[PDB]
Formats: sequence, structure tokens, C-alpha cells
Amino acid sequence: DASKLSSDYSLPDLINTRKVPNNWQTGEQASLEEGRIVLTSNQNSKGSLWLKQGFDLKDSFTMEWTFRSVGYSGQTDGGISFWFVQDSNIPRDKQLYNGPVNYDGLQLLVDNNGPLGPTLRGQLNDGQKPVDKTKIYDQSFASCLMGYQDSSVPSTIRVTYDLEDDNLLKVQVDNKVCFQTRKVRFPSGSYRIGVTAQNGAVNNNAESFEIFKMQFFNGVIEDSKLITKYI
Repeated sequence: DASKLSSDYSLPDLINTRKVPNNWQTGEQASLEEGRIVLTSNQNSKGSLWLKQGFDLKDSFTMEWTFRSVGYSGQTDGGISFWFVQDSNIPRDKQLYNGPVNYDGLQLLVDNNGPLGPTLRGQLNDGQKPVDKTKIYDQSFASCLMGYQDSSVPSTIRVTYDLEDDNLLKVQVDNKVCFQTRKVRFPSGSYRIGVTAQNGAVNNNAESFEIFKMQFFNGVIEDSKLITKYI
């Protein structure tokens, strides 16, 4: 697995790091603080963290994001979104959790404003139309229940896309399967990888979403014009 780790698309541990790693960039109110990038803080905050360069999808990959939420417990309109989307530059649109409403690819949404409570949901789009935000919870292609708030220990989301297992897309939270599917077909192309968050305005909350680490691997780890399709 070391041999497969990609330094170009990973975010190293941020302890004693005095600047954002140069292959990434923050946006909006996101900032580097000691040991973590803080996406949101204080009220009605938004932040983004994206890789500067696209990823050429030609083979299986794994991506592991380590994050946490601190500072608020309760239902809100906030959320954190992890993206894997086909685009030539960082996505321009910021309407959907401070990320693109018109994406072509995958949105993984962690939030608690839907009827099921705190969830990790998979959303898909193919760039032809913006998604209808009013239908997001009814349109998830897959989901699991996932407690994330007010939680000191960070969580790790592992996303694997395994072409050698008939295009298995598998999403794990701390190594437990959240969902998996073979229905999602990402075309070869250049993809943008990043995370965006907002805490919203509900109850003037100051929920703070934090990113600690992200590891990107070429291949599948120990789990041995074209647009996204859902078959």
C-alpha cells in the first residue's frame, strides 16, 4: 500500500505545518490551523479544500478522508461534501454545500437535515442539469446512518473504485461498509477531488468541520463526450 500511495493527490498530516500543502488550496473561510484544515467556524461559515491539479482516471483508485465535526450538536442545514467530479479546473459552482450543483460524478454528503437523521449519502449527477436540492434526500442512490456530530475522534471515509471487481464503488466509515454498488460508471477523464462544507444558518450554529488527512492510492488497497452513468 505504500507503493500505491500517491503523494501528488494526497494531503499529508498537518501537524506543525505552517502553510497549506502546495498541491491543495483552501477557499472561502477555510483555514489551516494546528494539525487540521478548519472548513467552517463561527456562524454561517463556508469553506473548501481542493487539489490544484486534476486526476486522470484510467485505473482503480482508493481515497481515504479523515475528518471530524466539533462544536455543535443538533439538526442543522449544514453539511460536509466530498467530491469526485469530472471537470477541467476546480469546479466553479458553489451552490451545493459550497460545491458544484451541476457536477458530473459523485457527491458524498455527510449531514443531518434529512428525514433519516445523520447520514452519509451517495448522490450522482452527470453535469447535464443542476441537481434539484429539494429532492436530495429522496434521490440518494445509497446511504448509511452515520453519527458525526460533537465527536472528538476523527472519522475516516474510504472510497474505493475497483475496476477489477466489475466497477465496484465501495464507501466505508472506519472500515465498516456504508454502501457499495456496481451501478456507477465513471468515464475515463480528468477529475477534481476536494471537500466543501457549510454550517448554515439554523439556530445560528457554529458547527466546525475539520480535515486532518487525505490519502490517495493508485489501485485498490487491501480490498483485493463521456459523462457519469448510473446503469
